[PDB]
Amino acid sequence: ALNRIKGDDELFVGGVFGANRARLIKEHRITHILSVIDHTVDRENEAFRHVKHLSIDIDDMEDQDILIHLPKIVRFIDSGLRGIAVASPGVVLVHCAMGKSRSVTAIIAYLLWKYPYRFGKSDPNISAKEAVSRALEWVRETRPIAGPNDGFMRQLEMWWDMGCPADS
Repeated sequence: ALNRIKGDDELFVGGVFGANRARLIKEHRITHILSVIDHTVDRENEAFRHVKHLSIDIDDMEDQDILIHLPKIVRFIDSGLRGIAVASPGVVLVHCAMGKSRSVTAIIAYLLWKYPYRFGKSDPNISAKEAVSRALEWVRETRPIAGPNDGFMRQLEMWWDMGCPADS
């Protein structure tokens, strides 16, 4: 499945077999796909012909640098949701292979950047580890297999402690 993240955003997460299923793209009216994995959409299929696509080539390994990508990732998700000429808010799918580690890390980076007070921005003994954990448990409410690898978890803590700097 492609699961919808809890909250007010039309934001979805899943793995590669779901992200390739035209039927699911159409069911959820997905307009934007962020592949946190090397990926090419099938533009010969009407369901994908006009989707806005970004692919980042990264593996699901603890030594992979995903922090470097998080500003671009967050800007892609936010601009696809807000639709920025009249704005046309979109529906964003973030996927990887399993919908477990790479894509979930990207979603958590966006959630920490957009909703810092939800994840503790000032209980003053809020640690980065606790903020990231709360965002992971938020994702797990609709994507229970979610679980970034240990290196991605560390980098999400770096992201939080850097103040989630998504500006270009």
